[PDB]
Amino acid sequence: DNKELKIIRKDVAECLRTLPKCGNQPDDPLARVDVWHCAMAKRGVYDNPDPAVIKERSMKMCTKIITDPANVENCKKVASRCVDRETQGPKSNRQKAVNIIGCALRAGVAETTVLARKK
Amino acid sequence: DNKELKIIRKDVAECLRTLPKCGNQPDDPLARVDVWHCAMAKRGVYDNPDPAVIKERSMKMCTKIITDPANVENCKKVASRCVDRETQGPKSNRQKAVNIIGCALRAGVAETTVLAR
Ligand SMILES: CCCCCCC
Ligand SMILES: CCCCCCC
Repeated sequence: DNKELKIIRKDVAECLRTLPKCGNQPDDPLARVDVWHCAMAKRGVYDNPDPAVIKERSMKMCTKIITDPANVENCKKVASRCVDRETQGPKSNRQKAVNIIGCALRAGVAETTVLARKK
Repeated sequence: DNKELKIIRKDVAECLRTLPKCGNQPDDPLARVDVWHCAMAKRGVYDNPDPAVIKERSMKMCTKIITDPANVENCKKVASRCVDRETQGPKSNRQKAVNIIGCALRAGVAETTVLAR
């Protein structure tokens, strides 16, 4: 929705600012795992560590930051897959969240978002 | 090929080791821009900053780390687009290289590689 994209953009900009500058990072914030995770964290996607809930909320987010229905479904399919894989094991909840984001970024979901197709 | 892939895997592992541990990074090295850039740098892809040369070498790399012909072509199309866009402007050559990698990662190319899978 046009209300939530305004909000997410403001959150990306703020994450860009507060996140530590570290070596070898792309200038494009939407190419950065730490920015996406930071942004999604603020939208509450990871406020509850239950994998089923993270999955619900991620799929909801796909609808939203993407308009094309085909790409919306691809995002949902990928969110499900990434949550299933990356919430297994003994890593911390915060690191699992970061890994989920990395999995989605690697899969190409970021490219299909309105944030990327309106820079 | 299998020989090139053996070499790249060894380069990824070594980049994983030598690269600074920075906050909020995925455990998956193939999800990391700094690892990919580090790996591709070692294969000489950015050994000459001429955009035309970076493009030729990137497209060549697509054929080595991807087997599906359809995905090979997509990688090539994306490499071309990223080099064209991210080598413009006054940023340093090294940073332009990193930005190229970030552009390809964002586009999904990493997912289609044999290393990933
Ligand atoms: C999969 C739900 C949003 C992911 C953000 C793309 C990096
Ligand atoms: C410059 C080489 C393109 C392949 C990078 C994959 C992320």
